[PDB]
Amino acid sequence: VPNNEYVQHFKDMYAKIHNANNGYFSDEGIPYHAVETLMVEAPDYGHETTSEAFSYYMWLEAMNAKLTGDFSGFKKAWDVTEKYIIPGETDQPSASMSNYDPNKPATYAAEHPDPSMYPSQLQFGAAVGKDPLYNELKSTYGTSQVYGMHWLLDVDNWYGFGGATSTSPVYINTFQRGVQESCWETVPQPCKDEMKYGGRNGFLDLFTGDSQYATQFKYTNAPDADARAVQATYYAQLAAKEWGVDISSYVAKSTKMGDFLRYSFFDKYFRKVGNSTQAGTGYDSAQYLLNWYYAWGGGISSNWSWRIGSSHNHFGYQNPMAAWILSNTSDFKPKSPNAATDWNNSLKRQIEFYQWLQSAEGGIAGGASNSNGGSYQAWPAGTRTFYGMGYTPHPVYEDPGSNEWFGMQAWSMQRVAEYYYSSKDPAAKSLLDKWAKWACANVQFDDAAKKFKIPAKLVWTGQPDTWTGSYTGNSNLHVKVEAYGEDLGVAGSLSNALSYYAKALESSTDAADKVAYNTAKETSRKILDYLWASYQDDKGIAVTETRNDFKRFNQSVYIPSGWTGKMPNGDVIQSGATFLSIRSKYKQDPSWPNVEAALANGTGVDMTYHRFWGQSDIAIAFGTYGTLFT
Ligand SMILES: OC[C@H]1O[C@@H](O[C@H]2[C@H](O)[C@@H](O)[C@@H](O)O[C@@H]2CO)[C@H](O)[C@@H](O)[C@@H]1O
Ligand SMILES: OC[C@H]1O[C@@H](O[C@H]2[C@H](O)[C@@H](O)[C@H](O)O[C@@H]2CO)[C@H](O)[C@@H](O)[C@@H]1O
Ligand SMILES: OC[C@H]1O[C@@H](O[C@H]2[C@H](O)[C@@H](O)[C@H](O)O[C@@H]2CO)[C@H](O)[C@@H](O)[C@@H]1O
Ligand SMILES: [Ca+2]
Ligand SMILES: [Ca+2]
Repeated sequence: VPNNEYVQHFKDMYAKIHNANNGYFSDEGIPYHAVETLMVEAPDYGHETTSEAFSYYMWLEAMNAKLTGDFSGFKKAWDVTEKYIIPGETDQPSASMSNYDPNKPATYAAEHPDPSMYPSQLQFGAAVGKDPLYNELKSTYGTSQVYGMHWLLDVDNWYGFGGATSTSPVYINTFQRGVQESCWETVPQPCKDEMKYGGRNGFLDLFTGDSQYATQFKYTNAPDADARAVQATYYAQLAAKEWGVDISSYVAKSTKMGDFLRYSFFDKYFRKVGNSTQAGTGYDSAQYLLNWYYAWGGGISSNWSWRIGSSHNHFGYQNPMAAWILSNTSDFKPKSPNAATDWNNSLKRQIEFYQWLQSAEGGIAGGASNSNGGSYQAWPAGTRTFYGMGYTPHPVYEDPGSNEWFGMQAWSMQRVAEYYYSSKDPAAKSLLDKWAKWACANVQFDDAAKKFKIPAKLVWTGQPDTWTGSYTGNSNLHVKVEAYGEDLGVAGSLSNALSYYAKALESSTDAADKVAYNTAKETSRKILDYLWASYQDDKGIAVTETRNDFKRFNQSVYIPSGWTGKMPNGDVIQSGATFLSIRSKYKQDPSWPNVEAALANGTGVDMTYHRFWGQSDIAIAFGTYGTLFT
């Protein structure tokens, strides 16, 4: 096993993350989104957590097993995942799941350009296609229940949906009201709406319009997280083979999760791809990318259920490494007969998607949708397309734009790089060559200070050429870096990507590849060296960030006229609500006085955060460099 300073940096970070003093984990052994509680950005409280965090926990532990031969931590990560974030029997009652109708997967409702247009009316007469996965999955696993992670967990019952005296985890959701509903504009709701909290119909009639409402459950996948779980488990299995350890039952968990993850291939209402006013008859509604979500729900008081995909796709979610694992390794072939073939088709489609979205400069553009406006509107003449899906610079969300964050670049291209290293697929080479040149040109080193900045915010203009099968250079698609910053988690991910890219180039004898190898490897190493030299603190590796967006604690929340309800703690929900007015426990937070002062004299809020995923990306980047370059 490698024994160098980068391996040691991993072990030191690993020890920090697991030290009880540092507060990364709950009583249940669940990693929080961040150590710090006052935190709003996708989760809206720091001690919520995400399926993303669980997948990073798996990945962190896989790297530890690789370096130490100890797999106990990895097994633990999967055990807590299955117990707490994959809905169980009381969460998705089998009698409802078994009453699914794959010929009528769900009832159509439009998405809308503003939260004020919700609830959206259920349209029982509108077309919905056939679900071609259900019967195969049911036959394979002997149940109709779904084995996938729900995306958001209230780890210590901060919202109180679990009752006034519990700190056990509660499945919750936030985002419901379309493209303009930012994290500041949601109304948090329990995934199991038993109408005990909220209004007359619980929270249900904020979101969907119907003539009556019954108690029900709803879960929503984050496909990028479930794919990362597969990626992590493959790394653990490589380690298991090296160390002579059997983790086959954990491999089986990941492959089952990857089997259900095929729902992320499908249009929201199983509409034909590129002919989206029409109901699909099966795989003609397969987009074959990792979409923004699949979701499923059903009755509590009576037995019924539904499933949806998503028509929207973001490059930042894709994971060719996961797709390759599930389609081209024997260990991770899923049990459903068609799963490996489906994943092989997704692998090819994903790599095409990255190429299609690659800007003139090299950054990857947003994505594509099968549902213009989220209501299957006609595409404007001249719309640029990918297998019939229209280009979208900012998939799903525009407050802020979902492709403004540079982190998607690092996260997603890390997977392409690891995939290229593993498969040496020539279709990934020019894509990575071009992306890496752009990324490295935008890392700003201060060598005297041993510090750096990387892009924070990206601005997009133009559009790609319609995909005809090969990259065009996309001369009219552009990215500009609008701001630079010190997001250390993203920097860790970027190092990881550059490490795999360089290692993949190591066998090249081409002179230009050798130059690129040196540049990528040195850039990766310097990021790691400067992280270690200059950014360590007691809990991990971190730096202050200014959150000007925290002015939105007083953000108005849309509530329909005449609608009234209450949060579990009694906060009144009615027109005139704000982010803070329905989350009054924020004023009990130890960081609140600082926030309230800041709002008082019009400043951004300075915070130093230890995000679990960020600390994990940094640790894993150390371990990656230390293992690839011995
Ligand atoms: O939604 C994507 C991820 O966002 C992460 O938060 C980002 C945020 O989007 C940026 O605007 C900026 O503030 O940096 C944050 C930290 O990198 C969030 O932590 C992740 O959980 C999301 O997947
Ligand atoms: O209410 C019964 C009716 O619900 C439909 O499911 C809705 C669900 O009510 C709503 O809360 C959720 O957000 O969307 C789904 C979309 O289907 C279901 O499709 C019907 O079969 C069911 O009878
Ligand atoms: O708005 C579409 C869809 O969003 C779902 O939440 C997403 C969230 O937008 C994303 O930031 C996070 O990483 O993943 C979750 C789960 O996919 C929301 O749960 C859906 O109800 C909503 O329709
Ligand atoms: Ca708890
Ligand atoms: Ca908004």
